[PDB]
Amino acid sequence: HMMNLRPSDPVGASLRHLAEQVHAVPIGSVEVPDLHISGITLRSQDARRGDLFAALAGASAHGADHAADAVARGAVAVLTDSAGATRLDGTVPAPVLVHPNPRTVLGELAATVYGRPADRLRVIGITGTSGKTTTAYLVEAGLRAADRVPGLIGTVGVRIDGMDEPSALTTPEAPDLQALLAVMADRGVDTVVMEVSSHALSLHRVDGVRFAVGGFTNLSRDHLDFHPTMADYFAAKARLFDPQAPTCAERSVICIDDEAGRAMLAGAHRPVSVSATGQRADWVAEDVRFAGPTAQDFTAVDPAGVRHRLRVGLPGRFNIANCLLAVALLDAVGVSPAQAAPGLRTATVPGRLEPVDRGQDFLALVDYAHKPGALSAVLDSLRASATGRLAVVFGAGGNRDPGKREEMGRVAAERADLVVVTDDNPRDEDPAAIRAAIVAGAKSVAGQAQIVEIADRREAIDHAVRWAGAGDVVLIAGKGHESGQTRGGQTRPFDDRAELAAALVART
Ligand SMILES: Nc1ncnc2c1ncn2[C@@H]1O[C@H](COP(=O)(O)OP(=O)(O)O)[C@@H](O)[C@H]1O
Ligand SMILES: N[C@H](CCC[C@H](N)C(=O)O)C(=O)O
Ligand SMILES: [Mg+2]
Ligand SMILES: [Mg+2]
Ligand SMILES: [Mg+2]
Repeated sequence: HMMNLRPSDPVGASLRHLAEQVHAVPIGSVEVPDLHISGITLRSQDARRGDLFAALAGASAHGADHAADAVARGAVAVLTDSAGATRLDGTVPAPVLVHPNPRTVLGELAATVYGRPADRLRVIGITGTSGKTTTAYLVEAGLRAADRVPGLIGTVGVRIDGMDEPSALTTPEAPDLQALLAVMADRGVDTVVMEVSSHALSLHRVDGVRFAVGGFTNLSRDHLDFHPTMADYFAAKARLFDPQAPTCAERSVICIDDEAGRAMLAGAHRPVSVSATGQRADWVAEDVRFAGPTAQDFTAVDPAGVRHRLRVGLPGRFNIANCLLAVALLDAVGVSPAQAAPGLRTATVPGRLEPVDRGQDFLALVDYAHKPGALSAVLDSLRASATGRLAVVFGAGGNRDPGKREEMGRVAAERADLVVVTDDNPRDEDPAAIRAAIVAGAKSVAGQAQIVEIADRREAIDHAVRWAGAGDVVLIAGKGHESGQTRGGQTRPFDDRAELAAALVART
C-alpha cells in the first residue's frame, strides 16, 4: 500500500493561480478558490491530503469514477474534462475544474505545484532507438566520479545520490516526473540524467521539464505499433531538439552516425555533433584499442582540440558511441573527461551487455535486445578479432509482434556460430509455434550457424555455457534486467543474470 513518492514539503500553489495558468474554469457558478494545492496525481490510490486529483478519460474507464475515492483519501480538488464534469456535478465535496484537454497541461501544473524543480538542477534527457540506458548509466557514473550529486531515471529504475529509489516509478506520468525531480533537488541532486522515450514525447509525459541538454543516440525501425510511420517516430523524438517545440532542450548533443542523427542535427537547437564512426563532428572517438574482454580504450577528441584518453568498462563496439555521447553530455553540464573517467571505467549497466564472471575463460553476458534490429546490432557489436565463436540464446514473446520472429532467427543465423532458440514469455500463445517461426527464419539463411531448439530456458542457457571454449562469447538475449517467465497467465521468476551465473558455477 506504498503510495508514490512526493517531495516532503513542496511550495504548492493556489488552485485559482493554477486555473489561470492553464485556462481551466470552474465546473459551475462558484469562482475558483485560493485553495492550497500541495500535489497532483492521476491515480486515486496515490491521492493524499492536499492533492489536486486529475480525473481523466482513459481505456474504457474515466478517472471521474474514482474522484470520490480520491477526495475521501484527502484530495482537496479535482481537475477533469468535459465528459468527467457531467459525471462529477454535485457528487464530490471539493471544487472541480474543467479543461478542454487536461492531459496537455498536467506537466506544467505539476511544475508549479512542486516548485519548478527543473529550475533547481540541470536535466539531461536522452532519446533514440537504442543506447538510452547505457548512455544514461555512463553519465550517472561520470557525475559521481566528478563529485557531483546525480539522479538517474531509466528503464531499469531510479537512483538518487548513489542510492536505489524503489519507491519512484520507472515510467512516470508528467506529474510523477515533476514530483520526482523535486525529490531529487531536495536530496541535493545537481544533475539528473533521464531516458526520454518517443512515447513520452508523444504523450505529454515530459511536459513542464526544462531540459538543459538533450542527447540523441540513433533511430532505427521500432515502435511502429504506436507511431503510424517512421516519419511520425522521428518527429516524436525531434520534439526534444526542435526550437519551436516546448520540450526543446537548451543544448542539443546529437550523434550523427546514422541518417536520422544527421537530420536531427540539421534542425536542432544549439547543436553539438558527436561521431564514433569516423565522420567529422564536434566530438569524435579515435584510436580504439582492445582492453580485455569487458573494456575498451579510446580517445575522445573535444571541439577545443583536446584529446582525452578514456576507458569504457563495457564490451561491444557500439558502446564507444554511447560512451562518447556520455562524455559530450557530461561536458555540456560541466564535467570534464578526466573527472568522469573513473566512473566511465567502472560503470555497470543492468541487462545491457552485462557480463557475468564466475571465473570462466570466455565472455558470458546478458542483453535486453528482443527485436531484430537491436539483436542484429548487438551481435555485430560483439563481432571482433578477439571474439572466437559467438553463441546467442533467445526466444520471442507471446502476444507481441509475431512478424518479427522469422526476422530474429534470420539476423541471429547471419551473425552467430550457435543459435539456441528457447522460450521467452510465450504468454497466451503456443510456445512451440513461436520457436518454430524463429527456427524457420534461422534456417532460411544460407550460412554455417548451428541451430539448436531447447524449450526450457535454463536448459538452453546450460547448453550454450557447455558449448563455450576459451575466447568464445555467450550472449543471453531478450530479457535483460527483467525477471520472469510468463506462461498461460502465471509468471515464474527467471533472471537471466542469476541463471547464467548458476550455469557458469556448475559447468566451468
Ligand atoms: N548505440 C547503440 N546502437 C545500437 N544498439 C545498441 C546501442 N546501445 C545499446 N544497444 C542495444 O540495444 C538494446 C537497448 O540498449 P539500451 O542501452 O537499453 O538502449 P535504450 O534505452 O535506448 O532502449 C540492447 O539490447 C543493446 O544490445
Ligand atoms: N517488458 C517488455 C519487453 C519484453 C521483451 C521480451 N522478454 C518479451 O517478453 O517479449 C514487454 O513487455 O514487451
Ligand atoms: Mg524503445
Ligand atoms: Mg531503454
Ligand atoms: Mg528497482
